[PDB]
Amino acid sequence: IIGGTESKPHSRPYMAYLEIVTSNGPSKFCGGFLIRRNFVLTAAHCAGRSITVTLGAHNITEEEDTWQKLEVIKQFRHPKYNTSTLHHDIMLLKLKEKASLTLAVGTLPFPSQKNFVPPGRMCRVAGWGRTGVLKPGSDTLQEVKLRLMDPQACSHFRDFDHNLQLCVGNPRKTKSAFKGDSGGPLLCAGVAQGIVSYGRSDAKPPAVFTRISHYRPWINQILQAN
Ligand SMILES: CN(C)C(=O)Cc1c(C(=O)O)n(Cc2cccc3ccccc23)c2ccc(F)cc12
Ligand SMILES: [Zn+2]
Repeated sequence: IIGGTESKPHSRPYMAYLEIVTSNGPSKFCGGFLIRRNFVLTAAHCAGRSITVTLGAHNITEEEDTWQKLEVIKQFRHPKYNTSTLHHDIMLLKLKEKASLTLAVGTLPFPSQKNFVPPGRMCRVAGWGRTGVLKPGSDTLQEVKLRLMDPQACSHFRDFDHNLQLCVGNPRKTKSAFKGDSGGPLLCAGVAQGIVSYGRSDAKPPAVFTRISHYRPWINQILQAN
């Protein structure tokens, strides 16, 4: 998160910290969010050979009683995810057991409504990602308020599509999701409407988020069958 604030500790109890293992490099990291006691939603580009989930964190360097370190038993990457275009950048993680409900750990289920969110409003995104181009990942959960932009603001991303994705962050400001924030939720009036997907290496906003409303049928299908 660039240009944001430290979150009040445990104030976003659905937030998930993901460690992603591959066979031929060290760990990579993403965010995510708990939508059922045994399901985390995140980005498809966060898939790996194996994933660990930590719920209940604020400072990810200091173990505390709120932590729940949970095993993932299966990854459900969107079947039409495209590594070239990055269309359909969405994935569900099924946890081996249901998480415990505590003050610091809780679900964020979707409301029944799945209305298309137009440009114009402010929304908030949280993550443990880098706080600038040359800066390491944050040890503490950070958050920032960002403007939903008209789709023409994201035209330079030649594979961006308005139907599939949100365009997030006023280009006149530095405020943005960035590397290490992948898979984290964008909340608009307390409702998850986006997932951090990608943007520019040089951090100039806007960035591209998966538009959750488009994927609600798929999410429902996976949850009901598993
Ligand atoms: C498992 N991970 C994490 C990786 O493989 C590295 C990775 C990241 C990242 O580091 O988070 N992001 C997000 C990202 C990248 C570049 C610039 C961005 C500017 C804004 C927002 C997000 C940005 C990816 C998007 C597509 C992809 F195929 C891979 C990645
Ligand atoms: Zn604590």
